Amino acid sequence: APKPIVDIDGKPVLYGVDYFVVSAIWGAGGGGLTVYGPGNKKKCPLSVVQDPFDNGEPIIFSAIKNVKDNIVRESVDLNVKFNITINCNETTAWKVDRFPGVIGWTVTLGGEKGYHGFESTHSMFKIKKAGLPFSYKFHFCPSYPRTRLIPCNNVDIFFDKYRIRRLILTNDAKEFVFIKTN
Ligand SMILES: *[C@@H]1O[C@H](CO)[C@@H](O)[C@H](O)[C@H]1NC(C)=O
Repeated sequence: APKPIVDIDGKPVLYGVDYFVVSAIWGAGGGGLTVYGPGNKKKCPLSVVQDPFDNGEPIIFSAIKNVKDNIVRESVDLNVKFNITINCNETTAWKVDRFPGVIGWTVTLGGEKGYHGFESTHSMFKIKKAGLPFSYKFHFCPSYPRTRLIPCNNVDIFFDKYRIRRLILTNDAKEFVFIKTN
């Protein structure tokens, strides 16, 4: 069985609980994760973005397959959602889709929970161990049947026209740690 994902406190990461996913670097490399709009006067939709400093918002993973002990493990497809209140017309769940004013594939909101058919597989991400102490990365390669349209790849950050930090799929990858919210 894939080694378990661990929070900064060395305790296992679980489904159903709030975490902050924060840059694994201290005193640098940005803060944790939030959402944000086009930067165009346009308010919506929201894309997942890294806060330059603060821990950002609480995040909840949820299993694609029932997990007995409820522990998040390496390289397993899972859903991510922010636990928060948003003003847009979409769910808080993460997915990969195109985003306005951003070239490529952006991690945005409006994702699906569970697997049913292809579309749902855009909301499946895997976490995998990374280089730095306590670090993990988000990798996208759903293990469920999907179309060829979205390339398997790592998530990193991108500074777009407005100097905002988007999440996108790209060769390189960002290294985060998980911190229990409470
Ligand atoms: C999500 O946030 C609410 C408060 O808005 C809180 O009551 C709850 O504990 C959090 N987590 C889950 C899993 O609902």
